[PDB]
Amino acid sequence: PNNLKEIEQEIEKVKNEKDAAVHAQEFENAANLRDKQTKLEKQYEEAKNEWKNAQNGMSTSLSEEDIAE
Amino acid sequence: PNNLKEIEQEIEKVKNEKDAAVHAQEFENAANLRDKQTKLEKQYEEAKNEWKNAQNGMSTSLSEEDIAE
Repeated sequence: PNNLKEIEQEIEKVKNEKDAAVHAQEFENAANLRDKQTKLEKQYEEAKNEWKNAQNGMSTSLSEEDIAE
Repeated sequence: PNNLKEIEQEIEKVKNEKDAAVHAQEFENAANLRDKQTKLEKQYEEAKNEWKNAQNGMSTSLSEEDIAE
């Protein structure tokens, strides 16, 4: 429910920018992009873990409204 | 005459080190390698430009010793 797509897009754009800057002979700006990508990946992993942990707390039982729908 | 090779051999090591560092996810050390490569290329170009002037200035007279040899 719109939790991980936004983080995935931020990783994708940073990866594309780093790939574009590699061929441009821009080594000074690549370290910041690499650090930002690593931080984004760590945050994405933490968000995925905390999202999948919260689902096990409750049970997705079936009520009479779902069958009627 | 130990003037062109001594500088040409210094380019391959720097290029290989930069290529290895790029694939090693180490973008912090690449700036120094790029700067050193640029400085070495400038020095090599200046040496190559100044080396041919002496050869062009002199005349390659064909002596009779070469025919005998």
